[PDB]
This record gives sequence, C-alpha cells and structure tokens, in this order.
Amino acid sequence: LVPEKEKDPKYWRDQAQETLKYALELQKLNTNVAKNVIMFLGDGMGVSTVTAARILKGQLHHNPGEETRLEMDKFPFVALSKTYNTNAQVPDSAGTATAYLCGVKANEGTVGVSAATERSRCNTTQGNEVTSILRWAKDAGKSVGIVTTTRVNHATPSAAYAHSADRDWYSDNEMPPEALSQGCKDIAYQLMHNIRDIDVIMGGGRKYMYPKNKTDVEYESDEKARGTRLDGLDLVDTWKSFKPRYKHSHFIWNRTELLTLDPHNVDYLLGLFEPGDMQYELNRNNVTDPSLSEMVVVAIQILRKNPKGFFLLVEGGRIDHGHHEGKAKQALHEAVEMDRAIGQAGSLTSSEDTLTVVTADHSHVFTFGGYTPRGNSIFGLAPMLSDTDKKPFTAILYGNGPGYKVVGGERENVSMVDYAHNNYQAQSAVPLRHETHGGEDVAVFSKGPMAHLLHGVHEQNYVPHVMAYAACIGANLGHCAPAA
Amino acid sequence: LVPEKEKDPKYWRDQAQETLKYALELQKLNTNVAKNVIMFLGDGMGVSTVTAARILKGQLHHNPGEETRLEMDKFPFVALSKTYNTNAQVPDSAGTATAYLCGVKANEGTVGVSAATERSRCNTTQGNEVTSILRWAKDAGKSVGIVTTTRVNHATPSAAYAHSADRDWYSDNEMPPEALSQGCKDIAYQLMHNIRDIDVIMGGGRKYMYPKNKTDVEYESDEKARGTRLDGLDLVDTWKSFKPRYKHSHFIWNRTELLTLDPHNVDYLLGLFEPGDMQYELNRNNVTDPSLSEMVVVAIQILRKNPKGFFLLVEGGRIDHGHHEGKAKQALHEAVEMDRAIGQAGSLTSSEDTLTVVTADHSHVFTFGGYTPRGNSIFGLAPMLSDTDKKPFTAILYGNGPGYKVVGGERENVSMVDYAHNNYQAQSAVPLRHETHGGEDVAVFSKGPMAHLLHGVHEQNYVPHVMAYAACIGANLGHCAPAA
Amino acid sequence: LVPEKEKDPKYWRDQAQETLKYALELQKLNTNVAKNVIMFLGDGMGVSTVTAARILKGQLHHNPGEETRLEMDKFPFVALSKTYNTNAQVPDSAGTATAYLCGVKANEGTVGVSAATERSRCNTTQGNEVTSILRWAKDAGKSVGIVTTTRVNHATPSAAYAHSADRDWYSDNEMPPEALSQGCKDIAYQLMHNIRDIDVIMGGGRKYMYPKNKTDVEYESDEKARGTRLDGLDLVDTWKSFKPRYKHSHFIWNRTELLTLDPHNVDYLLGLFEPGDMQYELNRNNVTDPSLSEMVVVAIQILRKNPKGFFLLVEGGRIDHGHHEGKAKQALHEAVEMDRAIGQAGSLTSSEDTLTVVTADHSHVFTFGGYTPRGNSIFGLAPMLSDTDKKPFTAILYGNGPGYKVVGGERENVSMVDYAHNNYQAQSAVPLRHETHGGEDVAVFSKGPMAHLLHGVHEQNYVPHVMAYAACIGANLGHCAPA
Amino acid sequence: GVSAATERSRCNTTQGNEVTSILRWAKDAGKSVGIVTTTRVNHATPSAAYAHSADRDWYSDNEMPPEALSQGCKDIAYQLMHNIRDIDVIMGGGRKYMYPKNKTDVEYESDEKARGTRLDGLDLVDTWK
Ligand SMILES: *[C@@H]1O[C@H](CO)[C@@H](O[C@@H]2O[C@H](CO)[C@@H](O)[C@H](O)[C@H]2NC(C)=O)[C@H](O)[C@H]1NC(C)=O
Ligand SMILES: *[C@@H]1O[C@H](CO)[C@@H](O[C@@H]2O[C@H](CO)[C@@H](O)[C@H](O)[C@H]2NC(C)=O)[C@H](O)[C@H]1NC(C)=O
Ligand SMILES: *[C@@H]1O[C@H](CO)[C@@H](O[C@@H]2O[C@H](CO)[C@@H](O)[C@H](O)[C@H]2NC(C)=O)[C@H](O)[C@H]1NC(C)=O
Ligand SMILES: *[C@@H]1O[C@H](CO)[C@@H](O[C@@H]2O[C@H](CO)[C@@H](O)[C@H](O)[C@H]2NC(C)=O)[C@H](O)[C@H]1NC(C)=O
Ligand SMILES: *[C@@H]1O[C@H](CO)[C@@H](O[C@@H]2O[C@H](CO)[C@@H](O)[C@H](O)[C@H]2NC(C)=O)[C@H](O)[C@H]1NC(C)=O
Ligand SMILES: *[C@@H]1O[C@H](CO)[C@@H](O[C@@H]2O[C@H](CO)[C@@H](O)[C@H](O)[C@H]2NC(C)=O)[C@H](O)[C@H]1NC(C)=O
Ligand SMILES: *[C@@H]1O[C@H](CO)[C@@H](O)[C@H](O)[C@H]1NC(C)=O
Ligand SMILES: *[C@@H]1O[C@H](CO)[C@@H](O)[C@H](O)[C@H]1NC(C)=O
Ligand SMILES: *[C@@H]1O[C@H](CO)[C@@H](O)[C@H](O)[C@H]1NC(C)=O
Ligand SMILES: *[C@@H]1O[C@H](CO)[C@@H](O)[C@H](O)[C@H]1NC(C)=O
Ligand SMILES: *[C@@H]1O[C@H](CO)[C@@H](O)[C@H](O)[C@H]1NC(C)=O
Ligand SMILES: *[C@@H]1O[C@H](CO)[C@@H](O)[C@H](O)[C@H]1NC(C)=O
Ligand SMILES: *[C@@H]1O[C@H](CO)[C@@H](O)[C@H](O)[C@H]1NC(C)=O
Ligand SMILES: [Ca+2]
Ligand SMILES: [Ca+2]
Ligand SMILES: [Ca+2]
Ligand SMILES: [Mg+2]
Ligand SMILES: [Mg+2]
Ligand SMILES: [Mg+2]
Ligand SMILES: [Mg+2]
Ligand SMILES: [Zn+2]
Ligand SMILES: [Zn+2]
Ligand SMILES: [Zn+2]
Ligand SMILES: [Zn+2]
Ligand SMILES: [Zn+2]
Repeated sequence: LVPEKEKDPKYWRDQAQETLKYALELQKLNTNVAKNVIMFLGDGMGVSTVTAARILKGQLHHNPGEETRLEMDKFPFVALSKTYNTNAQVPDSAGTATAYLCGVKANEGTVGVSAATERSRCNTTQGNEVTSILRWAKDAGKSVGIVTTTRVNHATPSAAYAHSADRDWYSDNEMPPEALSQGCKDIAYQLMHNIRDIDVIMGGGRKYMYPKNKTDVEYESDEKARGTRLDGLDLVDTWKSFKPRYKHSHFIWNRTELLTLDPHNVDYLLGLFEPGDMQYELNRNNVTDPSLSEMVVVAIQILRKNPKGFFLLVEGGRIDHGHHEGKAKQALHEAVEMDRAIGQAGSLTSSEDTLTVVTADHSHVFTFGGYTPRGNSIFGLAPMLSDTDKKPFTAILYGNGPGYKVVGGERENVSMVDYAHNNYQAQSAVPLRHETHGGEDVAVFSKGPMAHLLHGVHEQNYVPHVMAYAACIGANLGHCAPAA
Repeated sequence: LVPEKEKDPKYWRDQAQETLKYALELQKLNTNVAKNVIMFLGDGMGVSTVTAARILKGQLHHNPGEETRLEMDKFPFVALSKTYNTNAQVPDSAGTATAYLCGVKANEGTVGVSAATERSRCNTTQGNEVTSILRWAKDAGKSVGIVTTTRVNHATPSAAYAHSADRDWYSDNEMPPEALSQGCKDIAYQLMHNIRDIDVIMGGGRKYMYPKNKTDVEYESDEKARGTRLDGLDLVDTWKSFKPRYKHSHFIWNRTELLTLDPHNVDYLLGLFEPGDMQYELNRNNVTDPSLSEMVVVAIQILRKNPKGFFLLVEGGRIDHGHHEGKAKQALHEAVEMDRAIGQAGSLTSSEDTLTVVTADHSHVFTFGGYTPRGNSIFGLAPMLSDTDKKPFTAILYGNGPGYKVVGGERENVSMVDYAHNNYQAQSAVPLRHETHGGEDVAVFSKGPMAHLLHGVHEQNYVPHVMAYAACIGANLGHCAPAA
Repeated sequence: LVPEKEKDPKYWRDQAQETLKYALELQKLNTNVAKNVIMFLGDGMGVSTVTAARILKGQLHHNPGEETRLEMDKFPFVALSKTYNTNAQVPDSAGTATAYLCGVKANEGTVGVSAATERSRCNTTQGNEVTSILRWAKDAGKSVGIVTTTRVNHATPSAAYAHSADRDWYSDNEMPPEALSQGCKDIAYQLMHNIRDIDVIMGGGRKYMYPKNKTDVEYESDEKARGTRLDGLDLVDTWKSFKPRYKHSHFIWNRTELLTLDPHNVDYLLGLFEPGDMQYELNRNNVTDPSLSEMVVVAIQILRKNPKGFFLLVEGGRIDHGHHEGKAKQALHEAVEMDRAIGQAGSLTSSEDTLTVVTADHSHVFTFGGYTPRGNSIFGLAPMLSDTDKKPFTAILYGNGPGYKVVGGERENVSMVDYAHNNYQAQSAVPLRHETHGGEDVAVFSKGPMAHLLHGVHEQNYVPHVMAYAACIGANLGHCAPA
Repeated sequence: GVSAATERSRCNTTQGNEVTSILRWAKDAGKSVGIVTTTRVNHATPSAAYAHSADRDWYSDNEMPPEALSQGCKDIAYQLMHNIRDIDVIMGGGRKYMYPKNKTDVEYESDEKARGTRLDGLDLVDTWK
C-alpha cells in the first residue's frame, strides 16, 4: 500500500526522535507507592498473538494495522517472562498462575500450592500451601476483585484464592471419592470459604454454585447447564450469608443488572453470567451477557471506594480457548477485547498510584508468516501459491491442533473455503483434538509506580514479587520502610 | 524431573527477592557516554527461537534446561521491536536492516534507501540513500567493523555500507543490463568504495571479489567457487590500495592466519573465509574456518585501539538460513553460537563505556510445545501421541516449509526416524520449498550506557537512534552538550 | 492525497456507528463528586483557532492533519460560551476572567470585582469584590494552584486571588500615585496577601516581587528585568512567611529546580521562571525554562497530596500574545503545547473524581481558508492566486493587526517571502500595532463528574457555577445533600 | 468483639459473629484513635476496641490451647497489631506479650516472669512499625 508520508526519511526520523525524547523523560522514575494494583492476564497471549492482535485492532479501523498501537503497547516498560512449570517444559493454565499470583513455581495442574505436591494425590496438600497476592492485598486493607471470561473456578482465577491438587476439581461432582473423603474441598467451595470478603467476583460458573440438577436461571431447557453440587449447597446463598447484613451485597446474572447497579452504593458483588465459560465476544449476546470491558469498568468503580487502595486481577481468559480450538479469529478478537478493557482501566485510574501489569501465563503455537504485503488482512492469504503443492495458504498457521485437514491424501485447497469465517481453523502440522501451549516466553507490559522493576529476562514468579513490593503488601515491606 | 531444591517455596521466594534486589539497583541509571557500541544481530532470531536456544545451551551442560540464562538473558533492559516493512507485513532481511542500522523503514528487498526507491528500479536510488550508524560512527572518528557469518554482502551487513535497489545485486554478474546501463554499482563494489576505510571486514563472499572464472584459493577444483566479476576488478586488491600508506593492512582467508595476526599491530583487516556463506557452526572445519566468537574477538582487539571508540556489527546470520531450511537443530545452534560471541564481547569491553544492543531483524514460523515434561530434549518428542491419527510428534513444529511429510495421505510416523539429527526438518503445516519469516515482534536486549532508553514496544527503526544518541554521533549530539 | 480508506463508504459508516455507540454509553451520566477540579484556559483560543491547531498537531506527525484528534477534541461535552464583557461587545483578558472564574461578568479592565467598579477608580473597589472558585475551593479545604505562561499577576491569573480596579497595576511601580493614596494593593502584593496559602503558583512575573533597581537572578546584565517594588518588599520572603509552622516552602526559578523537586516534600511551591512573560514555546530555553506540560505535571504531583482534592487553574496565556502580534505560527504552537499539557492532566488523574474543563476567555480575528487541498500546510498558500491582483495569498489571514503590508500602493507578493517562518505575520485588512480580540463565541470542553451540565449556549459567567456545584464548594452545594 | 452466638473458648464459633467497636467506626471515618489503659493493652477492656476473640484469656498464642491455634484463630496481641493497623496511640502494659518467647525485658532483665511469650517468634513492635 505504502502510505505516502512513509516514503520520507524525515517522517521516520522525526518519529524515532520523539520516541527518544519520551525515553529520556522516562528516566525520572515513579518511586511512589501503589495505592491500587491491577493485573491483566491474557490467558495464552504469546508474543505472536500480541502482534497479530495489534494488526487486527487497527484493521478494524480500515488501517493497515501493523502501524497501530495497542493499549498494552503504550506501557513504558516491557520484559520477558520464563513460564515453564517445575513439572513440565510447556506449562499449563494453573501452575503458571501459582507462579504469577503466589510468587512460587509449582507443578502443572495445581493452584495455590507449591512444588511439594503432586497432582491429584490429595493428602500432599497441607503444609504446602502458598497464599496469593490477592490474599496479601485483603489482609492489608485493600479491596480485591476478580474478573474473567472463564469459570470463576477455572485454572487462572483459582490461584488467587484456592489451594487444590487438581485444576479439574471444579465442584465435588467432578472430584473422585478419595479426595472428597480425604477432606479436600472443591474450588467452587474455596471461592466462598477461603476469603469471604472478596469485594468483586465476576465471570462464569453458575452451575457449580447450585444444588445438583437445579435448573439454570438463564436456560431451563438445558440439562448440561443444570447445577452440579452434590453438597446440595446454594453457594450463591452461602456467599450472601458470609457478608454482613448492614452492607449491600448484590448477586447479578445478566448484563442488564450490571449496567443498572449504582457503584457508589454496592459493597460486594457476585456476577455469574453463564453456567460455565462465558461467551466468545464474537458470540456474545448484546442483551443478556456483558462484555469484559463492561465488567471491568463496573468492577473498578466498586473497588475505587476503598481508601486503602485495591487489587484487581482481570483474566482475558478466553484467548487460550480460541487457540486451543484452532479458531484464531476468536483468539484474536478475544485479545483485542482485553485491550479495550486495558484502555478503560487507564481512564478510571492514574499512573501516579496505580501499578498495572498486562502479561500472559504462557503462549501458543500460533504463527503468521508468508511475506504478506502491508495491510493484508490477518485472516487473509499469503501472496502466492505454495512452492510445492501449488495451492494457496493462510498467513496464520498453527503448529498443531484441529486445523490439520488432508482431504483425501492431500491438504485442503482453502481457496473455496472461507478462511475469513469466525470459526475457521487454520491448518497445522500435527492433528490433535486441541492445539497445545507454547514454551516460548511471554511479554510483561508494566505501567505506573515501580513498573521499571519488571525488567530483562526474569522467571515468571518474579511478577507478583514486584507488585507486592510496590504496594507495601505481602512479605517484603521495604518500599514503605523508613530504613530504605 | 522436578528438581528437589525447587520444591521449597523458600527457594523461589529467595530467588525473586534476589532478582528484586538487582532490579532496585538498576534504578541507578547508567548515564555515561557510549565510547563503543556493539550490535549483535541474529538473522531471524524470534522470541520463540531465543527461548528454544536457551534450553539447548543448558542441555549441552546436562542441566534440565528451562532455568538457564543465555549470555543475552543477562542484559538488564528488554524491549519489543515492531518489525514490519513499509511494503510487506511479513518483512525480509534487507529492509529491516535498513531500519535497525539506518533508522529509516524501507521497502522489502532494498538496502540503504528510503521507501521512495522501488525495488530493482535503478533510477529510483539517487536522492533516496540514507546512511548508516556505521557511517555516522566513522564520521565521528571511530573504528568500524562488520563481522558476519553470511556473505559480507548479504542483505543484512550490506545495509551498513551500501545503498542498492535490490538485495540481490551481489556482484555485477547478478545485475540486469539496464541496471548497469543506469550506473548503480553492485554491492561487493560498494563494500570496497563507499566507505574506503572500514577497519574490520570479516565473513564470506570471497568469490564476489575476484573477476569471472577464477579458481578459488580454497576450493581450487570447485566450479561454483570461481569469481563472478565482469568488472575484471580484483576488489581484495582494490581494498588494499585505498588504505593509508604507513598503515599495516592484512587479508586472510583461512582460520590459521586469523590467530597468527598480532592485533596490536594490524590496522585494516579483511577476512573472507568462504566463496559464499560460511558453513553452519555444526559443519565447521576446525582447520580452515573460524567461529563467530573467534572472528568477533580478533575484531574487537583490532578496534579497541582507537581511543575514540568503535562501532562493531556482528551478525549471527545463519540462524535465518537454519529456519529457512527447516533444520531447527541448525538454527538453534547458530543462535547459541551467537550467544557465545555475546559473552566473548562482554569480557573484552566494559559496561561503563560499551552499549551492547542485541536484537533480530524478524522472526520465523518456528514454535515449540507438546506439553513436554521438564528437562525434555528440545529436539525430542512430545510425551503422548496424536489424538487424531495416534502417531507421535516433535515438540518443535513449523508453520510452513520443507518438513511437510505425507507418506500416503498419512503423515510420517516419526518413531521411524532420527528426529534428533542436525539436518532433521521438523514438520510443517504447508509444504513450501523454504520456510517463511514470521511477522511478529522481536526482542531487543541492551546493556551499557543509556541502555534503559530501549524500553518499550517501539518501531524497529528506533534502535540506531538510541545507539547514535548514547554515543554522541550522527544527528542528535544532545548526550554530550553541557546538559547533566 | 485522498487516503485509500476514505474512498470506502463502509469506513465512514463504521466510524460513525462507533462514534454513536460511544454516544449512547455516555447516557450513563457521571454524577460523582468532583473531588478535584482542573480548569484549562487557552487565552484567545477561539473556535477557528482550535481547528487550525488540530491540523498543526497532526501535521507535525506528517499527517494531512484535519482527521487528527486534539486532546480536548476527546472531551465528551462541548458548549458555546457568550464572551461579551458588561461594558464591551468584544471583550478583554481580565473582565472575562472575572466571569469564568468568579461567576460574575464585569467591566473590561477589572479583575475580581463586579460591574459596579469603573476602571482606574479605586474608590469603587471598596465593597464590590467577588470571590473566585480558587478561593471557594481553598475555603472548603482543597489545595489550590495557578500555573501560567504569562506573568502570575497578569490579567487572567489575577482573577483567582486579586480584586483590583485596573489590570495594569501589576506592581506598585505601575500604579498612579492617585490610586496608591486611595489605599489599593497591586496584583503582586495581592497574590501573597489575600489568599496566603495558595499551594502552587507557577509562571512569569518575577520582577514584581523584588525591590526596585534590584538586579535579577537569571538575566542580571539587563534592567528591564530588575526589581520594580517601590514598597521595598521582598514578596518571595513575604510569601515564605505566612506558611504554617512545620511546612516546606521552596521558591524555584529555573527548569532544573522544577524536576529536582520531590513532590512528597513540597507543601507550598512558588516558581517564577522569567522576569516578565515566559518565553513562547518555540523560543524557550530547553535548559533554564520549563514547558507548560512540565509545570502542569509537578503542579499536579504536589496537589494530589491533599485528601480533600484540589483545584488547578492552567492558562495557556501566550496564544493571545501570538495572535495579538499577528504571528500565527507562535499562536498555534502555544495552543498545541497546552494540548500536550491537557493530555498529561488526563493520565495523572481519573475522570471518575476529576472534572476538568477546557475553554478560552475570548477569540481573535484569526481566520483560515482559501479552498486549500487536503493536507495543505496550515502555514501554506491557497492553491490559486488572487483573481484580482494575480498574486498568491496565505491560507491563514487576519481581520486586523500588524500583518497588513502594502509595498507602494501594492499588496505584498508573498512567494518572495518566508511565510512559513516562526514570526511571519500573515496579511490583514486593517494595519494596527497589535491585532484585536474577536467578539464571537468560544467552545467549552468538559470531562468527568457533572461534565454534561456544561451543555448549550450559555453566558460565560455560568462556568465556575457548574464547577462549584460539582465539587460541592461555594455558594450552592446541594450535590452533596444526604438524600 | 463477638456477638452472643459465640461460645467461650470454642474458636470455630467466631466467624460471622464479629461485631466491630466504636474505635473501628471512628478510624473508618478518618479520626485518629488511641487506647490508653493501665492494664495490659491486650487485657479484657481495651481488647474489645480492636480484637474479636472467644476467650479473653488468650493474651498471646502462648496462652492459647492448641486446637484454638489449630482452628486458626490468632491471639489478642496479634490482633492488636493486625486488625486495625493504624491505631494512632496505644499505651499501657503488656510488653511481654509482644516479643518472642524468652527475650529478656528491656526494663527487668533479671525476671523469670517478664520474658517474652510469643511462640510465633514474632516481634510485634516491628510488626507494628
Ligand atoms: C435480568 O435479571 C433480572 C432479575 O432482576 C430480570 O428481571 C426480572 O424478570 C422477571 C421475569 O418477568 C420479573 O418477574 C422480575 O420482577 C424482574 N426483576 C427485576 C428486578 O426487574 C431481567 O428480565 C433479566 N434480563 C434478561 C435479559 O434476562
Ligand atoms: C484450487 O481451487 C481453485 C478454485 O476452487 C482452482 O482454480 C480454479 O479452477 C477453475 C477450473 O475451471 C477456474 O474456472 C477458476 O478460475 C480457477 N481459479 C479460481 C480462483 O477459482 C485451482 O486450480 C485449485 N488448485 C488445486 C491445486 O487444487
Ligand atoms: C593459510 O594461508 C596461508 C597463506 O595463504 C598458507 O600458507 C602458504 O603456503 C604456501 C606453500 O608453499 C606458501 O608458498 C605461501 O607463501 C604461504 N603463505 C604464507 C602467507 O605463509 C597456508 O597454507 C594456509 N593454511 C591453511 C590451513 O589453509
Ligand atoms: C509407528 O512406528 C512404530 C515403530 O516403527 C510402531 O511401533 C512399533 O511397531 C513394532 C511392529 O513390529 C512393534 O513390535 C513395537 O513394539 C512398536 N512399538 C515401538 C515403541 O517400537 C507404531 O505401531 C507405528 N504407529 C503407526 C500408527 O504407524
Ligand atoms: C538553577 O538554580 C539553582 C539554585 O537556584 C542554581 O544553583 C546554584 O549553583 C551555584 C553554582 O553555579 C551555587 O553557587 C548556588 O549556591 C546555587 N544556588 C542555590 C540557591 O543553592 C543553578 O545554577 C541554576 N541552574 C541554571 C541552569 O540556571
Ligand atoms: C510574484 O512574484 C513572482 C516571483 O516571486 C513572479 O514570478 C516570476 O516573474 C518573472 C518575471 O516577471 C519570471 O521570469 C519568473 O519565472 C516568475 N516566477 C518565479 C517563481 O519567479 C510573479 O510574476 C509575481 N506576480 C506579481 C503579480 O507580482
Ligand atoms: C497419602 O495416602 C497414601 C495412601 O495411598 C499413602 O501411601 C501416602 O504415604 C500418604 N501420604 C502422606 C504424606 O502421608
Ligand atoms: C449487536 O448490535 C449490532 C448493532 O449494530 C448488531 O448488528 C449485532 O447483530 C448485535 N449482536 C450480535 C451478536 O449479532
Ligand atoms: C525510470 O526509468 C524508466 C525506464 O525507462 C523510465 O521509463 C521512467 O520514466 C523513469 N522514471 C521517471 C520518474 O521518469
Ligand atoms: C573439531 O575438533 C574437535 C576436537 O578439536 C573434534 O573432536 C571434532 O570432532 C571436530 N569437529 C568437526 C565438525 O570437525
Ligand atoms: C472618588 O471618586 C470621585 C469620582 O467622581 C472623585 O471625584 C473623587 O476625587 C474620589 N475621591 C477622592 C478622595 O479623591
Ligand atoms: C532544544 O533541544 C533540541 C535537542 O533535540 C535542539 O535540537 C534544539 O535546537 C534546542 N533548542 C533550544 C532553543 O534550546
Ligand atoms: C465447631 O466444631 C465442632 C466439632 O469440634 C463442629 O461439629 C461444629 O460444626 C463447629 N462449628 C461450626 C459453626 O462449624
Ligand atoms: Ca448471561
Ligand atoms: Ca575457509
Ligand atoms: Ca528562566
Ligand atoms: Mg484459563
Ligand atoms: Mg542476513
Ligand atoms: Mg492572560
Ligand atoms: Mg479491664
Ligand atoms: Zn493458560
Ligand atoms: Zn490452556
Ligand atoms: Zn534475516
Ligand atoms: Zn485574553
Ligand atoms: Zn489579549
């Protein structure tokens, strides 16, 4: 396409020199204290997904896109995060979360607990618990919030509150007899009982909260949507019970109630907007379900009221799922939506006292190549046909996953399919049920007080140690001590 | 494997708080002036490549691998660089090196010219040349060196001294008639003539220097190692004839003469170690050819004589050819070999005066992931088998290229083959003759003075401006005016 | 030009539909309490002036410019403000200030008093004083700050603390002895003595604080910089004196001191960076003198301490000087600089508890136009030459001012002149020493709590009344009324 | 600090029956707060300003029966530093309940009976700063 302004060297020079001046002003560091702390987590947002979703974002504005700036791009400080679990080389959603929430690396498949546990053997839990930064914030006075698009007892959000030996123990319904009978209690149970004054909780998981076979508020006619608690416990009610009566506690289940609440009025909030995982944003109901930006806006309004500050984890957690499904147009629109939410937060707070980290737990085997010309749709085709099998190919290609498609001994001629569809699954090399995670590092975008402390190549479990220090919470208290 | 020390949460807590202590000390920025600037370019060294190579270095020491620190991993300041070309969303090795060496972004396939130059069109070069940091540093009075493992007129180093409308014009042999008509000389010519006192040149490409059909000094029988020049010019000899009279000038071609040189006592070196590209470090002749770290060290020793400092450019540029061949084992080893060069360079210069920026031009469609357990070999296999055709797969997989191996509509059973061999090509999604570049972002690593200025998610063309500012060369001399 | 995307109707429809989608969501009105209040005041930044300024900001980035968004362009709520003074159809710098700061229109020439007072007559200042929103806000226990690129006692910042029957009475040197004997105080004396705890005061006007003939600290070889107080008073030392017992006061005078500051250690700041008016942004000493954005940042960094909130007045006051001189490139660069400063104010505060308001006191007779093509430089020429005298002309043109040039009965052919130059005076219709104000309306831009209350075409006095209601300060404070 | 649902020395009946004191209400509204007594500062009377316990006897953990500690409740001295962490003025007695078991006293260095008591090993004076 070649924009006309970009053929002028003065353009590229002027631009780089402006960039330089800013980097010269960034030498005055922010050594304030983090009153508030916010962490964004694109589940599965590796470095390649960041780029592809920057392109996507701008392309939704009829710009070439590669020139575009994400909201996460504007963060002054970036670093790289080594993401392997003690258990495995190519890590998982949960043990990574124990790293970047609890400050301790752990075995795959285990939340809230250290490496001294094995997965699914349950007596190995006690004495091997590590508490998260969300627990550190609450014990410090702050308000704590969790916002996600996955089940609020899924792998990423659990390690903010739970301590399980298996990520799969959503309720007692999916536990084995042994773990139950050995005393262990489900993630959905631990959401309500480990920290009982979690100010904001928003996401999915309505069906893990209600007594078995109880109908759903949204879908009566759906059986798989029905309750699963073998406890017979109404955990929505167990929740309302654990909050004082002279404080306003609201439980909502749809968008309309969400955009109806008065934030200066409510004290505790539980929004459970689907039985399990929430909608893809391409798939959402503008009526019944809210967006992630909507959840995050209201969440910060409630949590802003605490004068001690607050801590808010936000999981753009459905990015992982679009990739696992091999449906990249889903993964990428999911990531753009978590960027819209990042934008919102920066508008509702101030760089001067709020430390914001955007990062990923791990990455996927999502690539895009093919020498595509400037501005070529990210879901478009590489510019000419294969050197080998003489058929065209997509710019996006996966390393493994369900896109593998050899229609009769040869690979699909994607010219008369719709690669531009929402549920198109780009080809991969190894067919599988699901696409796997990637071992490559992920970036760490930091803004606000003490953000520069996230530098270089670090281990993933360094991430919450930085934040805890900046907000004078947790184990190290030096950034507030007069001894510093 | 799950190492024992790593089961104690004290272990990780102690490590992060170690890392936290280091991070606080970096609050004392290094505001010195860059006496010397050394830039390590790894042709095609994507984020995923760096991580995979970090593991391999550690696995060559029989450590688990994932917990290793490459030499480049020890740089304090990491950033993400946006790689796209004005022309091409997925860029090439030429127009990116215009950007990270001249600070201007260009069209794919051109070097040292603005985007107002159209590829292969010679009459569009005049008036659109843009000079390089290597030029800016000669003009400030420094020693300038180029040390690559590709040809010394390959697209990457050629952007440092040349201004050419097609990466492909190696000699005048490879130039169309009307391009010679119109007047613009080949690259090999420009290497000798544009900047006629380059202090160190070293790498491949010897055949491009000698006139057509002239037996190579090393490969006397080989017919493709003969010179290519219709010029008739002996450019090794022209290189000698430009240099000042009472200064000692040397031209080497085998590894032995390199180490016999006494650096304290040579002023102008030219080492041409192969008729074309130097061979992969795995096929390196201990006898006839030096390694990157051997070329680098001898180079630095000749350059630190100049009291005004030196700019060195080092390209570990067979990383790109590695991935392009699908031979992940080649490219990873190149990457590690370039890391060894980074350590050598570090122990021959001081941080207090030497800004060392390490980055890449672009990435590749190289991924790894298979849920491989901790310590797994990087070239090894994924633990359990494909859900869709029950065959095994390698943890390393490509998005395209020559690893696509269907053996009858079924995809090759790799339990049958040596998936750990050097020239083994991991499988790909789309069969192409050559694996393609990836359009995602690449890391920048920086240590030494002003290194904290390479900080965010920035355009690729930003890099040489930081370097030129740090060093008080080129356009913005502001780091050296009276302004402390 | 004609960018490639703008040829496609989907582009313009997608664009509108997202502009509309945002417009809907803005229906959930922000009714919070303005903890902090920030007012940005572009002196002379009329409506024509901010269209040209938005071109300029984007043209700096090598864009065509017209599609660029300023920072204030991003505020949700726009209004038109009727600027007329009470004895002047085309208003002045000071009497408007009485309106948009004190909520009361007044006569041209007078700060901080009502329309009862006649100019240069002190014996009508007696008992005709109106207080400003700075006073009202301080009176409710907020920190308050003034940050300007004119003198800190110029016409516009003097409406926040002074009640002076003549905007010329900068110090007592400039006052007729007839008024000194009626017993009035110069604005500079009034700064330090009326509201004695203003937390930040930043700008020009240093020479009015030191005693007469006193050699100046920055430009000492020069006597138009020397002290002017006949009082013999040292109001920098007088300023340090009225501060509470255990509080840190500074007084800084150069840019190095401004960024050395630790805003966790400075309760009262005073910063006087030039003897008189500060240097145009395009002329400024990178080293001795701070930009407007630099001053706004550490001003907010200090005032963020106070837990009750703060009020801050920011005046980009040198746009008026730029137009008055006919030098559009200075006036437009001053406007862009204040925009930068408006962007900074957005990242250091949050729109949930901060109402910020961007406006101008009045406009100028600055126009621009001549069927220029798209992307044409704002300081460039119309495409065709005058069909009458066959000579080029500049897109930017003035109603009056020093721009008028006739070289021997002949209007100046301008291809022969550097009309892009930082001091070029684009041609006018009536020559004058200084170009004049405009009597047209000026926009208001408001973001944050109760910002939607600045809504239509209102009188100019109505502005601080909305700011005061929303921050629960001053005379009407039913927005906090436990109901 | 507990309602009438709690039962004395039955720890697991604390959660959900805490009631907060006027001292807490006052700090929550921004007032400075102080507690000056001549008894120990974790004695019955002042403790109701900050603590919520099921037995007044639980001055430090050294006095707590283990199943109380097992069920997680913290001793009153602990709660004095942790519950409201900005009590402006705390004056009175109870120095021994603030330091780890057997640290001699700053004032009576040769008293058996005056050594620290904390099995937490904690220095609650530093905890407090
Ligand atoms: C969102 O949830 C609210 C529940 O508060 C729904 O409103 C209720 O709808 C039922 C069905 O007619 C009424 O009997 C209730 O009186 C309503 N309550 C309130 C507070 O309005 C609402 O319909 C839901 N919206 C959607 C789209 O499902
Ligand atoms: C891949 O598919 C395309 C289209 O399905 C094939 O190309 C078309 O062949 C028909 C045959 O008459 C033409 O009418 C079309 O114009 C062709 N082009 C397109 C874009 O439709 C193509 O040959 C197929 N190639 C392989 C290797 O399968
Ligand atoms: C490395 O290069 C040197 C120089 O080209 C080689 O040495 C030459 O050997 C012949 C044999 O008679 C002599 O006549 C030349 O004069 C020698 N030159 C010099 C400079 O000594 C040497 O053989 C080469 N070694 C390898 C391993 O290739
Ligand atoms: C993939 O190849 C492997 C090895 O070539 C097959 O596995 C072996 O097959 C032989 C057949 O005689 C058995 O005796 C071995 O016990 C098998 N296992 C191993 C570990 O060697 C395997 O069946 C092939 N799978 C497919 C789907 O083709
Ligand atoms: C900015 O102001 C500071 C302080 O007003 C100046 O520092 C003075 O430096 C001289 C030496 O050059 C000392 O003798 C003085 O004692 C310092 N002043 C004070 C008040 O301590 C500084 O030189 C000024 N810088 C510029 C660029 O104008
Ligand atoms: C306005 O000035 C321009 C020059 O700045 C005049 O144009 C030149 O006129 C001479 C002869 O009169 C020609 O030789 C040149 O080629 C013209 N062009 C330039 C760029 O110099 C123009 O005629 C003047 N017009 C009026 C009405 O005064
Ligand atoms: C847990 O129970 C199992 C019974 O299968 C036993 O073998 C194991 O030793 C127990 N673990 C511990 C830590 O006691
Ligand atoms: C949401 O509203 C838009 C209005 O433009 C409509 O086109 C869209 O179909 C609605 N949502 C979905 C999921 O379709
Ligand atoms: C560049 O060369 C071509 C080759 O003949 C010529 O046709 C063309 O006109 C030249 N470019 C311009 C701008 O004239
Ligand atoms: C290089 O030399 C080492 C020992 O010096 C030898 O063991 C190795 O096999 C050689 N490698 C090649 C590729 O020639
Ligand atoms: C007060 O103002 C009047 C205006 O009519 C003037 O004549 C008179 O002299 C003033 N007062 C004094 C004491 O001069
Ligand atoms: C201000 O600094 C810049 C450095 O980039 C320089 O180019 C410019 O000329 C300087 N101008 C003044 C007036 O100091
Ligand atoms: C207290 O403990 C007893 C057994 O020690 C238990 O049965 C009872 O349920 C507990 N109380 C509560 C309120 O859970
Ligand atoms: Ca719903
Ligand atoms: Ca050789
Ligand atoms: Ca000055
Ligand atoms: Mg997840
Ligand atoms: Mg190369
Ligand atoms: Mg003014
Ligand atoms: Mg008592
Ligand atoms: Zn995940
Ligand atoms: Zn996952
Ligand atoms: Zn390359
Ligand atoms: Zn004015
Ligand atoms: Zn004016």
